[PDB]
Amino acid sequence: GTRYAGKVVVVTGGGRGIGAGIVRAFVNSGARVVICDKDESGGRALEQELPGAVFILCDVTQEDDVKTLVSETIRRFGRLDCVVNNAGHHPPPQRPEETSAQGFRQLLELNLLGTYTLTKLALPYLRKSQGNVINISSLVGAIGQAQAVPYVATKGAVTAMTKALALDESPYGVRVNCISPGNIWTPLWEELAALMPDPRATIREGMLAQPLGRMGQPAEVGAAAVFLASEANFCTGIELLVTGGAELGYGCKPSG
Amino acid sequence: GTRYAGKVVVVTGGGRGIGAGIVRAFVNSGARVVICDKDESGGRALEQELPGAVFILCDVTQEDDVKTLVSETIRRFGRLDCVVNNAGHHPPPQRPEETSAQGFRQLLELNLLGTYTLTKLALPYLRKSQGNVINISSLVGAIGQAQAVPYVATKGAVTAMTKALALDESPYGVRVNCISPGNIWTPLWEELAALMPDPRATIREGMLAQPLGRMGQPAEVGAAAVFLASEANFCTGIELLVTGGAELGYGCKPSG
Amino acid sequence: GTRYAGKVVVVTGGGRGIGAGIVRAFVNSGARVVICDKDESGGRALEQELPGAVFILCDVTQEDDVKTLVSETIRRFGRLDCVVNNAGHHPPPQRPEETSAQGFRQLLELNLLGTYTLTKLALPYLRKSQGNVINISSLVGAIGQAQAVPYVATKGAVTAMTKALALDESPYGVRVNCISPGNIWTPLWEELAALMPDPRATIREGMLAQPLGRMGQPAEVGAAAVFLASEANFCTGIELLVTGGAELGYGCKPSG
Amino acid sequence: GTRYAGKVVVVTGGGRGIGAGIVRAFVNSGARVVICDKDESGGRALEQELPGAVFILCDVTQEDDVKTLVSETIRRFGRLDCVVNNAGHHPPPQRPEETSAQGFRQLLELNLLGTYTLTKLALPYLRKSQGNVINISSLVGAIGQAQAVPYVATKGAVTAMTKALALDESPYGVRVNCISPGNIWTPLWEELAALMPDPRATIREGMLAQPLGRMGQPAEVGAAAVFLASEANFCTGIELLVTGGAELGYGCKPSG
Ligand SMILES: NC(=O)c1ccc[n+]([C@@H]2O[C@H](COP(=O)([O-])OP(=O)(O)OC[C@H]3O[C@@H](n4cnc5c(N)ncnc54)[C@H](O)[C@@H]3O)[C@@H](O)[C@H]2O)c1
Ligand SMILES: NC(=O)c1ccc[n+]([C@@H]2O[C@H](COP(=O)([O-])OP(=O)(O)OC[C@H]3O[C@@H](n4cnc5c(N)ncnc54)[C@H](O)[C@@H]3O)[C@@H](O)[C@H]2O)c1
Ligand SMILES: NC(=O)c1ccc[n+]([C@@H]2O[C@H](COP(=O)([O-])OP(=O)(O)OC[C@H]3O[C@@H](n4cnc5c(N)ncnc54)[C@H](O)[C@@H]3O)[C@@H](O)[C@H]2O)c1
Ligand SMILES: NC(=O)c1ccc[n+]([C@@H]2O[C@H](COP(=O)([O-])OP(=O)(O)OC[C@H]3O[C@@H](n4cnc5c(N)ncnc54)[C@H](O)[C@@H]3O)[C@@H](O)[C@H]2O)c1
Ligand SMILES: Cc1cc(-c2cccc(C(=O)c3ccc(F)c(O)c3)n2)ccc1O
Ligand SMILES: Cc1cc(-c2cccc(C(=O)c3ccc(F)c(O)c3)n2)ccc1O
Ligand SMILES: Cc1cc(-c2cccc(C(=O)c3ccc(F)c(O)c3)n2)ccc1O
Ligand SMILES: Cc1cc(-c2cccc(C(=O)c3ccc(F)c(O)c3)n2)ccc1O
Ligand code: NA
Ligand code: NA
Ligand code: NA
Ligand code: NA
Repeated sequence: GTRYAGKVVVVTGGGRGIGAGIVRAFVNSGARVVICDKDESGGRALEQELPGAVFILCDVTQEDDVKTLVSETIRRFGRLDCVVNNAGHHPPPQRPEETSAQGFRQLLELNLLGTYTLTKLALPYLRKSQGNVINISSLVGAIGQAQAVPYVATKGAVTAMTKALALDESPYGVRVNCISPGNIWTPLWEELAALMPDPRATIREGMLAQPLGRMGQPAEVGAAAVFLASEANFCTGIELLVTGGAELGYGCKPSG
Repeated sequence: GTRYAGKVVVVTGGGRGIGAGIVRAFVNSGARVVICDKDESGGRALEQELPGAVFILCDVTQEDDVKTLVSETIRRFGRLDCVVNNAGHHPPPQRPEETSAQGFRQLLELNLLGTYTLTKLALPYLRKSQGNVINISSLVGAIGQAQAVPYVATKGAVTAMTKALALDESPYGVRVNCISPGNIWTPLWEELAALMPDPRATIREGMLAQPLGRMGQPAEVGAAAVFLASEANFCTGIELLVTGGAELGYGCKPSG
Repeated sequence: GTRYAGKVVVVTGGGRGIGAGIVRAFVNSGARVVICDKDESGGRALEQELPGAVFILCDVTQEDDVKTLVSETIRRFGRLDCVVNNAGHHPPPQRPEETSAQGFRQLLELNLLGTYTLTKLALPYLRKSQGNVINISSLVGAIGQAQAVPYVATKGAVTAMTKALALDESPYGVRVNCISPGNIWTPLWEELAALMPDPRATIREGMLAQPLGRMGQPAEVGAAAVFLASEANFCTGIELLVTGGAELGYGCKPSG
Repeated sequence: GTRYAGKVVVVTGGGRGIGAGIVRAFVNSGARVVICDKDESGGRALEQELPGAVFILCDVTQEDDVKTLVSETIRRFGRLDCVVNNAGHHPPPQRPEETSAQGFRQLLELNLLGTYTLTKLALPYLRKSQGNVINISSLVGAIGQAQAVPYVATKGAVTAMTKALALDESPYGVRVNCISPGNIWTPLWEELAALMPDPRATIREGMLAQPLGRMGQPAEVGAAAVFLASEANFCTGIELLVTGGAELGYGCKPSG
């Protein structure tokens, strides 16, 4: 591919799921990709699979891991053009009274501060390349979700942070955007469904939450990411919905 | 009541449903209310019922009716403080290929231009009173609805128009806001449900579209309207959602 | 290009400005493009310029023009995959009291019903191709604009209509999305600025309304359109903002 | 007043600014109000001033303070109907590279987790009263702000959390809403302006960010809060904008 040839991209949580779909999309567009992940299994195999992708073990909640991620990226490839903050986690459904402040803080540490930390360490290099930041948020940050108060809050923060940072970095020509996926079929979706009383039914309800009648694919998030990086030069601070239309119209969720 | 004492309010489509609930709320707040409606039956009885409400027959799609509505309001009460553009219609569910351009134009004539015309004729008097405009839009203008392309489009236009007019009239201290109700139990809802194969089931689905598990009441829209008129002095161009939370979260509406 | 090879695209108002930028983007992606415009000058030259683009004279407010546009497209190219409803107009700045209902109706005829009519005539063919609709709306439909009540209202309607139609056509795999550009430097922008007391200053204010410090280009809208057509297969009913961040943060627009 | 007579309201950060305006509004509506604040000076004087208001020293970042706030409220007044999470802080303008993860965590501790903690401890009592939660967020959570990445992120989280909790508590008839104020003239605004090179100019720019040409007042936020508590019985999960129209239209913030 030539759409993003000669560019260098870091993707966190790139070892599986949406992150791996994003990794593949950027490789297909001609970019060199650093795969960052806290687990080795998926990311290491993906490095072997994809010419132009390399794997760096890095836990985004550990600032020294992230500092080394950036320095190794520059040392090995000489520039940095795009950072995709995809690493994140959705806890199992929890009622509000079943949540804790410390569990909330830990989820904020991954979903929000890890995104914050990599972005901050990368920005000096992005400014030199007039690169861009892509945060992976969630539709539920905008519309809410049941039994997920901490998760929804972290994603509301990421989407808002994307806009604030877009304002700050616009004078330097660094664009900052986010993608808000809806139901994307990933290993995380599969794992969460398996915890449920009826996994197959939970999966069917998840497919039917979209007017398109299916869940999305990691490759479709990946294509949205490559668009924001390579072709959306007048887009900054936007929230790109990749949701199959889940937010549209009425659904199941006289005046007394 | 004293919240809006000494003020004069015009409510279109005030003879039944949401409009009548709005009429009652303003009367309860101490205002004098002109009830405008194209049908006499509901509005005339409401005038007899409510001290401080009077009924003026007026079809908002007829500019001469609307001109007389405003002039009679000033002649009889000496001022005009608030205009509530509530008159509107929801056609029966229609597939896109079952719609027509001329049916679309007629619906725009009622839901949009009738609101436009009364607002324009009222604004010279609202400027003198530092009054305000309240348009009744719909949640489906913001999130869409199935089998209602013309209706949804008219309400998208009303909500947008509310913001444009708010900008234009802010130098004169005239506020312009809208209410976007979701499912409100009114004679219109009842009539539309009766057209359906299973009316009782359509009504149950309508109640369940809200997390609160019920439809809203005209009185609840009325309270929102009295708030915008009497107490929201720093609110202009807002869309006040009165929807029971229908827009929140996933509902019924693997990656292949 | 190969991103949209073998596909057939109709672009209305394709003779200049954003429409011509969209035409060029689809030609660059390998598509055959029918340029529709009410004026011959730009579109005819563009047909001569671009192999794979042809010009069909068509006023989208004339249903017989639009019927012939679709039938000629099928007759000459054998399929139809994407319709881009770009034709539209922004009147000069007008205060609300300077507007008329009939001027409002005429603007609705172009900006809204022309989009409605082509979409309706095209949908049987889009369903056969699992094609898609792209409406060009405006950021001011979502946030309002001063001295543009009719224009803002037409664009609020287009954005809302996009969501309603997305719901209706999702069972058939036809996606329906819109692009909301902000300030894009086009012949229309230039013409409107020339009417102003100080054109150069109006143009400078227009550049500064964006955090990126410039207006957008038609080519950038074109790239967004090609993305929605060719790569956003899980996107339907979305509003893709192409605005340079104009909607972000505070600007120029103690408590007494 | 009688609008909220016999009800018991807790307002955090109630000692000055928006919180004190909210306290006064609920007292004026007939409610008994517990003023919570980490500083004694404002809240203690307000207790002496207002019959029906009492002051409880409580730092919302200290879970034992908050536990005692709730238990003392029940012990002294026998019920709890409304919690207004107003306590929060806006740091001085900081460039992204001038922020720290630990400063971010501390701001999240106040603006987000303090709101989370009081809400969680209050909900068993709100469920018994079918009471409601009102979170004070900010417009900049939705539209972003320059030099305020941590602040904007905390408010994006609060707004999103409001919707998630609304979903969770709707089965119990507990409504959860938020107010997003724009520029409100408070001691915090005054203090931040005084740090600036030109305070008077910063204040003038702040007034002009609104189409209404002024900042808002705490009393106007207070009226919005009393509406959500006492009269918005079909509103849950909404974001009530109290911004003077700052989010509307273009402002200061050719295609190259
Ligand atoms: N799957 C969906 O439906 C969905 C929807 C909306 C948003 N999202 C978001 O998309 C992102 C990816 O989700 P997914 O479904 O692909 O998840 P996933 O669990 O399948 O994969 C996430 C990857 O990130 C890695 N990761 C987790 N914590 C990490 C850390 N501390 N440091 C580095 N890597 C770490 C994991 O090891 C894994 O490889 C998340 O931010 C999630 O919130 C997912
Ligand atoms: N009912 C809902 O669930 C719902 C939801 C969202 C928005 N709305 C909007 O609320 C408004 C009122 O709806 P409703 O359900 O109360 O409807 P309704 O049919 O019960 O009452 C509407 C009233 O307006 C009058 N009216 C209609 N056309 C008129 C005209 N040309 N001139 C003057 N009066 C006219 C009718 O005679 C009637 O009295 C409409 O704008 C509607 O789109 C309704
Ligand atoms: N320029 C901007 O800043 C801007 C911003 C947001 C949205 N938009 C929208 O983008 C679209 C294009 O705007 P532009 O600035 O390129 O305008 P433009 O005036 O430069 O070009 C519009 C083209 O459409 C054609 N057209 C007009 N009426 C037509 C009709 N009845 N039938 C067929 N063709 C017709 C014109 O002849 C012209 O070739 C419009 O819908 C406009 O509202 C523009
Ligand atoms: N002023 C504005 O323009 C503005 C705009 C939007 C949102 N807001 C929000 O409104 C709220 C109030 O802002 P304000 O301008 O009135 O601020 P303020 O500084 O004038 O008053 C805030 C009050 O909260 C108290 N407080 C702070 N930390 C506390 C803690 N840990 N525990 C208990 N009380 C604590 C302070 O002592 C003070 O009395 C905040 O959440 C703020 O983010 C303000
Ligand atoms: C019944 C319920 C289900 C989930 C759930 C189940 C599987 C996967 C996910 C998930 O990872 C997800 C799904 C949609 C999103 F927009 C998103 O950001 C993440 N969630 C969560 C909460 C629930 O109350
Ligand atoms: C199955 C279906 C139902 C309706 C329907 C049925 C009864 C009443 C209404 C209605 O008057 C309404 C309902 C909600 C709104 F936000 C609104 O502005 C109006 N609508 C419409 C379309 C449908 O595809
Ligand atoms: C001072 C003022 C200016 C304009 C104006 C001037 C030049 C071009 C345009 C325009 O065509 C446009 C600009 C932005 C949009 F989002 C859009 O859909 C169209 N508008 C309009 C109104 C005004 O009160
Ligand atoms: C030049 C600049 C100014 C501020 C600033 C100055 C005074 C007060 C505030 C404030 O407390 C505030 C203002 C608006 C809000 F919507 C809000 O939630 C809080 N802010 C902040 C950042 C800046 O880059
Ligand atoms: Na490799
Ligand atoms: Na009477
Ligand atoms: Na050609
Ligand atoms: Na007292």
